[PDB]
Amino acid sequence: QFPGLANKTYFNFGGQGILPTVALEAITAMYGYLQENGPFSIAANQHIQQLIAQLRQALAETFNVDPNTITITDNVTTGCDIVLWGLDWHQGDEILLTDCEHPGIIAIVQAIAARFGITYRFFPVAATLNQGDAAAVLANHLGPKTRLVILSHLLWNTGQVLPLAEIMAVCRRHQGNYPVRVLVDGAQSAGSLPLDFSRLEVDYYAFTGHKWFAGPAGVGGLYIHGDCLGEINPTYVGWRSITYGAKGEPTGWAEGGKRFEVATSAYPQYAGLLAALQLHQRQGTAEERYQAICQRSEFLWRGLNQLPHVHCLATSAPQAGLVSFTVDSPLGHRAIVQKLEEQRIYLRTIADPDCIRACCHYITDEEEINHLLARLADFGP
Amino acid sequence: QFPGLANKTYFNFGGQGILPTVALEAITAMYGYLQENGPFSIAANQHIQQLIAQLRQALAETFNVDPNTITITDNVTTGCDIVLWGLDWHQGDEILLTDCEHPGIIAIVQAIAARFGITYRFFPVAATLNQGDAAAVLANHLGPKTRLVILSHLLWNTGQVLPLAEIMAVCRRHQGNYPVRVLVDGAQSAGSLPLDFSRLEVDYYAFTGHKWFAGPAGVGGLYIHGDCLGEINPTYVGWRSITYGAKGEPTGWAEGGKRFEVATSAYPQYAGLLAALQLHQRQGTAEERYQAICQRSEFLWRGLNQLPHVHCLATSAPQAGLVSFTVDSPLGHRAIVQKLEEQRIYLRTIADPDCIRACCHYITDEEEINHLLARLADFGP
Ligand SMILES: *Cc1c(COP(=O)(O)O)cnc(C)c1O
Ligand SMILES: *Cc1c(COP(=O)(O)O)cnc(C)c1O
Ligand SMILES: [K+]
Ligand SMILES: [K+]
Repeated sequence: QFPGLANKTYFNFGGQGILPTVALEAITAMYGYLQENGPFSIAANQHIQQLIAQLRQALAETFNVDPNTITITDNVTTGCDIVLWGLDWHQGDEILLTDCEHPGIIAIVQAIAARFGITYRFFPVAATLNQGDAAAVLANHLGPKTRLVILSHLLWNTGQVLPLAEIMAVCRRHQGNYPVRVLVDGAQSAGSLPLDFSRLEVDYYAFTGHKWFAGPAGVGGLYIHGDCLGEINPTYVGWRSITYGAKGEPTGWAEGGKRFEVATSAYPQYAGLLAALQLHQRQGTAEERYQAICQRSEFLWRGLNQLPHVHCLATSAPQAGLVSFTVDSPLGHRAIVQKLEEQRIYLRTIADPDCIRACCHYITDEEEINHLLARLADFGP
Repeated sequence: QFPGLANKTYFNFGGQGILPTVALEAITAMYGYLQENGPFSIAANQHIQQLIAQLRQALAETFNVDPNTITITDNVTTGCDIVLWGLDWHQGDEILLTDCEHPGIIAIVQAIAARFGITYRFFPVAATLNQGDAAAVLANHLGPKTRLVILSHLLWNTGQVLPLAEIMAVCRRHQGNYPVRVLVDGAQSAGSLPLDFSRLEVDYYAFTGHKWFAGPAGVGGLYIHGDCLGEINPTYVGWRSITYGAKGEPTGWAEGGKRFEVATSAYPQYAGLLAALQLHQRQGTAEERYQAICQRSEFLWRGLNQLPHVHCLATSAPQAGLVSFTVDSPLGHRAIVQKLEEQRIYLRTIADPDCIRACCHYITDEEEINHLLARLADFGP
């Protein structure tokens, strides 16, 4: 089902997932349906709306929530933009971010700091990979003017799974000027960690379909708890954001998460993500998949611990699919990732901390891991 | 080149254009390249950057401007959102829009009005299709606090091509608290009218690739004149919006239009738009295609004038590919458009004014028009 795995040794699922055949087929089929019936017509427009509804519903079931809490976007970042720009920011309001957030999210925060006179600071979580408590660290920085905390559930650089429940509790418990809310960047967590927003209390959770869920680049989504929807004012809007009157005039916002959806999107892509989501559900529960992922990452991590010139950032087994490490070599990590790609082995260079990252998915096998280990063994001081 | 045309009588290019074979081949080829070489890898990441540059350059050439003035988006609306959310609004600032604008664009204006305390007022252009002067109407509405004027170069409802150069002169001649700027919604104009932004002076021009350009749904763009770039602050941003520091940290805004590009997008669809753009240039110059479009629209317009129960809104030949008309019948335009679709004849119901719209492209032929005419003859009072 994942053709792309053959003839390469892929560990970059956290960059982009390998697109399954069923997903490509659905994308191709959707273009065919539009050619045959439209592309712009009563039949085609209806089919597109039915497809959007099917995808919204599939995402809702994925996280065990009502479809009205799901917004379809193009990527992780957009979800973050929706939440951040939607909040009614007042000068001096404060935003706390872990020191392991994505450059693009930081950039939104900076744009918002400059726009509403808000402030932001980082709390050190990187250092808690092997010790400490990121929740305790957060508390330590929580203030009276803190309004929003931004954190990645699974860190893209170190592979740490942040203690989300305790960080939420720490946040509820807090008594300040604002009820502290938490925007979660789920780029790495969604599709790898089992996520249930019924059993797990979340405020905002942005994710994408193109990484661990293995859908095509260009389709992602955003979860907003019903109790937080009101606080989020639509910002980028368009014809998909509203309801219409008798003369075709705007008459209010569309139902639930639809108000944050803009206008024409690559619909066939939606069918691709739908197919990819349905495939993963065909392969055991989220929990069984997560355990499969950890068994692969621990096997790789254990393998790396045995190589004399490789040093894993994690001193205990990885809590998810991300395994970061450094290599003792004059070459530098970029040259090593490049040479590895020369041999059709795909890993990623991490900018901070300066290291290399490997992603193991439930479709990764030991043979691919042993291959990586054999070629990594070639580097040294 | 446009397989979708056979076996239907399509007049809905203004809704979505028929996708040419070369575009579907480029889309498919891009998924294949990602499968073979990535999808996330040095080779794949470079191939995508090269693709984005090629598309940005082809758009730049289409409008005869420098690539730095072009932002790639997913649709017309996003271009309007970028400009509107980026201007430094102050309470009391006023926006004028024609009474023929898209409901989605009015929705952004109301959100801005609500967020920055600006005000908006409509000016009547719909009634200027056959008489009067849209620029003069705008002159009679310009005020002391007028900062921006929003208008569609080609009206999606009546098919009128507004006198843009004259409107620009009017705005530039006006003396008030602000240099009056103009945001053009080019959803119908781009890809049908020949547009040269070095000959035609323009401030902000939003467009999409999925209508007259015949690209796939999900890719569009925005033009911003070099002297206005400084006035548009980035709003929705992400990793594609910035320049980077030695440690992977954000250090500024990316060059030119890139500052308004966010994050992961439907890259194979970009190759699709690129191939469609190239196909049109191979058919003839923008001017030749425009003349062919008008030849078709006038032939259609003429035929409709001969039918006793059909009444074209335009009393002189259409200035572009859009031909709107009403039908004297107890059925109602929506029911008529549905009956036509049942016969695989594709038109669009217009909410205001209450009419039907047909779109003729350079690929439309006489047999299709005559067949449409044949079927409309059946409706009567
Ligand atoms: C991939 C990634 C993003 C960016 O994702 P897009 O889908 O391109 O927005 C954001 N954050 C983290 C932590 C990532 O790993
Ligand atoms: C079609 C259309 C739009 C909407 O285009 P999207 O690409 O879906 O944003 C906006 N304005 C006019 C005048 C249109 O005809
Ligand atoms: K080791
Ligand atoms: K007539």
